[PDB]
Amino acid sequence: MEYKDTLLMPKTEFPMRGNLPNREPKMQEQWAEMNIYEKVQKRTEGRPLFVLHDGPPYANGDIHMGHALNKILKDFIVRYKSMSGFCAPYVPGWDTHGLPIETALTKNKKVNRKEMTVAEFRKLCEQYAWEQVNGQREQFKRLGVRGDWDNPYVTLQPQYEAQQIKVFGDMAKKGYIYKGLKPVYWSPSSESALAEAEIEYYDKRSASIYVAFNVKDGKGVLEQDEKFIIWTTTPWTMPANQGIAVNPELQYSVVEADGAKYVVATELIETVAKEIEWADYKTLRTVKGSELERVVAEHPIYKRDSLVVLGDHVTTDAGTGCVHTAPGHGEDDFIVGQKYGLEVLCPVDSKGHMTNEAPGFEGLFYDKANKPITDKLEEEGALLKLSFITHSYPHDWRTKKPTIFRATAQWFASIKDFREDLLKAVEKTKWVPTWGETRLYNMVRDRGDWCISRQRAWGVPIPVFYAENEEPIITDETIEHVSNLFREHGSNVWFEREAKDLLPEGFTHEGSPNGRFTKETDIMDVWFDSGSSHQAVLEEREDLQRPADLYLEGSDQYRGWFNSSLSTSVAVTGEAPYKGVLSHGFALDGEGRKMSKSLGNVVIPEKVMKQLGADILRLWVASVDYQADVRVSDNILKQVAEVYRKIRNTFRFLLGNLADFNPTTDAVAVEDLREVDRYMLVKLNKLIDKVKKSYDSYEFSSIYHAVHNFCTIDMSSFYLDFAKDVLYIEAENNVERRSIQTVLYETLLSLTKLVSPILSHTADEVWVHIPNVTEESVQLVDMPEVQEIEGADQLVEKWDAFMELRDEVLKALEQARNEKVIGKSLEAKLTLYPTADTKELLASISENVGQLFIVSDLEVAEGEAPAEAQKFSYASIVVSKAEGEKCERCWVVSPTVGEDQDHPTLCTRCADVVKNHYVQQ
Ligand SMILES: CC[C@H](C)[C@H](N)C(=O)NS(=O)(=O)NC[C@H]1O[C@@H](n2cnc3c(N)ncnc32)[C@H](O)[C@@H]1O
Ligand SMILES: CC[C@H](C)[C@H](N)C(=O)NS(=O)(=O)NC[C@H]1O[C@@H](n2cnc3c(N)ncnc32)[C@H](O)[C@@H]1O
Ligand SMILES: [Cl-]
Ligand SMILES: [Cl-]
Ligand SMILES: [Cl-]
Ligand SMILES: [Cl-]
Ligand SMILES: [Li+]
Ligand code: NA
Ligand code: NA
Ligand code: NA
Ligand SMILES: [Zn+2]
Repeated sequence: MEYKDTLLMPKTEFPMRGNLPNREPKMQEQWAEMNIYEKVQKRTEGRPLFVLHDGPPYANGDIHMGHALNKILKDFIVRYKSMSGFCAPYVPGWDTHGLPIETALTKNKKVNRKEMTVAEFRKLCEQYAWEQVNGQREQFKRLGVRGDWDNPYVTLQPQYEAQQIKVFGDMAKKGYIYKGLKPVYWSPSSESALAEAEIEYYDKRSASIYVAFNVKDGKGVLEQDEKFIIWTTTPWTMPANQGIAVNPELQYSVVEADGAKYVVATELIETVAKEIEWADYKTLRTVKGSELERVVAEHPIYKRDSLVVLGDHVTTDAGTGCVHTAPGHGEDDFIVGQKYGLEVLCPVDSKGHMTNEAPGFEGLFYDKANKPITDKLEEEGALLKLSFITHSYPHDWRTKKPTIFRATAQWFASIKDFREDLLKAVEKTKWVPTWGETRLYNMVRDRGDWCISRQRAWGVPIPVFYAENEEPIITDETIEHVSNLFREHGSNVWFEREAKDLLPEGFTHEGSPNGRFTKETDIMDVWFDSGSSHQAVLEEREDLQRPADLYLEGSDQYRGWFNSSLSTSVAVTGEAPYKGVLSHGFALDGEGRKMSKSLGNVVIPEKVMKQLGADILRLWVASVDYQADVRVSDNILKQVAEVYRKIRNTFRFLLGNLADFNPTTDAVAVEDLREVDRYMLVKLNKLIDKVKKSYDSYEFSSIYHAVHNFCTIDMSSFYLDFAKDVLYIEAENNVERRSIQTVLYETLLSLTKLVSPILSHTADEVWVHIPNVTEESVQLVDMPEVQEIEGADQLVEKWDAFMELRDEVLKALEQARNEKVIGKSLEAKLTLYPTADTKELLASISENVGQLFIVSDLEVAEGEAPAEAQKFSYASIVVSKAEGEKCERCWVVSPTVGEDQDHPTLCTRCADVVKNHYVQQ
């Protein structure tokens, strides 16, 4: 009214309190209406392509915080490359087959796969799949992820299944596919084989056994009174024993007497004495391990022949130098068993129950038969000691129940035949973090052959036929026919036709003169479905190319997608399907614990999406070291939300006091700018260069703090703080405020473009309040390009010292605020006693120091009288009262108030501004 003369923040069109949860959905509505993904893709249609191939998440259910972190990090890279001279097509995907879907339906929906036909259960899996891919798609959109959502890929599509058969066929033609009876992981709960990617390790309690094997034929080395000692944590494997293993040359065993003579490795005498609790024991003689070859022993229960074998797998670290060898339940046992032609015995069926191969324990679950086995061992007297240990044990990745080794006929990919090319691909790939290279390298050099056959329904069947010779039929014509047949009708055609209707129209094989063929029923590993994505997506789709330039998935994918995709591509191409890998850790609670509902620490993405919003989560992703494990909690997100509050206030302030400025022609030249403004221009360009470099190096934590530092202290507390009382009081065409707001315009234009990859809900919201809008959204322009500023280094040194000195002056003002006598900064007059260095810097100031320090008046003298006021290390300061008339407009205490007859209550500055008009008003 009479006290105020406007000159406030006009543009409140950007609200202060951020109600993103109710505003962001409307923001996404306009993005979908304009089809912004197609716009940026069309704009960069001729630019070089940077492909970030999306790892297909499972459709097991709704998204968790880990899903969001994956997509948000992908969105950061794609958005930056879209507006940095690259074409960045991003198509989502979904891994649809496998146990993650069957187990979800079986447990949650209480359906029984054995109460319905295979076709019916597969149809139910297909229904639940599309339900989840639709639900996950909308949840990703709410987060604010840009991509080809209307045209994604799923693993159940016939085109994908057709190409996956081609991938399998190409490897088979190379000779990398074979079938054999080998021990592999078995899940009795799922009644199927498994691989390491389908295995989770948990601590499990197992019974430790020290058992004795009697000697029948010592071959002139041992008498019948000696007995071998065996340590085993798997009692159920005893009925399958066919031999005993000992190290031939490196380890020499001895005979120990504790009332009876036992055979044990020499280096384990003390360790075996404390376990069996021997009282008095004496060594008889020493025998080299190789001398014990072909010694015949007896089974403690069945008294069958057990052949002592030589192998390098037996170690001193075990409980005894002799190891029970069961070729049907162990990798190393199978290898040595085949070396000596030992029988392969697997008395355990697919459901984990003992079969007729174990006479005294038939029908028992393997874990439930451990106690009866020990009881029979103790009845025979061969049991020495029984104990219990807890150790990490493999478990099914879906049923969470333990797995066992079973020797069964399975399909394998011969990794050993091209392991060298796999190692070369890892060495030629760029890994971020760096340890990822050694992570996958060692996983390959120590990997065995990959079991790819699964005894389940929901998946892609293995395209192998069998003739009357029972010879597997794999050839390019059969592979081509089934691939085209799958492309038309899908994988369902395999489960609804006999073999002769799935073959070429006139195919005949030598092994079956009658033309009577049969088909395979096992399906492929779900990791093979995802590992064929590069051939079916990067190669088949025209919008993408192979190899992709980056893979971005979690740390668990080194066993999974990173490994399987490399295996299929190097088998076919010989080269890696990716030029680089970016790895992110897992999401944890505030105390570094797994987010499980059991702990009650789950941070639901939808929970944060509605309580806080999307850009808050986007900042949180950029606020953490994703490359390692990340910890999240509601309190942490509130801190991130508070940071967004400071960012939002700075943007509102920048938009507000910039309203009365049109930079179309009111642009102040760089030479005409204030040296104070020129320093901010240098700082802005340094910020642009650092942010763009950080995007290239993928260091988002640097961007998060750099922007936070640039706004909280550098701009809002130092530069905008001065402009809070200078911009609007002066004339609206004054070169001072016009030049300052050219800097504000440059910051607003550049910062809005910089933040666009990380935050877009607020970036486009600010982009609306831009005087010069040549593109509909901020995502349609490129990132700002750094521009050199003349005399930058000299001004950086000068004004960084000036910033330091101002902070000390503010500290002196805050000391006066502690006194609260003046209780004001602008009204206070200053008498300064600077150091020669400080005095030289003040002399170099060509601007008004009074307005910079937001003080009424400043005088400089070498009084050198400290009194009791203050003295900074570079200047002595006195905060004095001016005692003049206070202006009613600028609030500056100035003696000039009253000199103007028309405005006796205004100073000369305010009186001149009020009286004079530039051209109008
Ligand atoms: C199937 C029953 C559960 C696993 C039960 N918690 C249980 O067995 N708990 S335990 O503490 O006995 N676990 C010991 C492990 O060793 C086996 N075991 C237990 N008692 C004996 C025994 N007397 N002789 C041989 N093996 C035995 C169990 O199968 C379990 O894996
Ligand atoms: C590339 C994806 C694989 C082929 C597989 N479908 C898969 O892992 N599917 S998933 O849906 O379970 N996971 C997809 C991505 O999410 C990561 N992830 C899973 N759980 C978490 C977690 N708790 N914290 C952080 N990231 C996590 C996976 O590593 C993968 O990148
Ligand atoms: Cl089941
Ligand atoms: Cl063992
Ligand atoms: Cl048929
Ligand atoms: Cl058939
Ligand atoms: Li707070
Ligand atoms: Na049913
Ligand atoms: Na079969
Ligand atoms: Na089957
Ligand atoms: Zn005034």
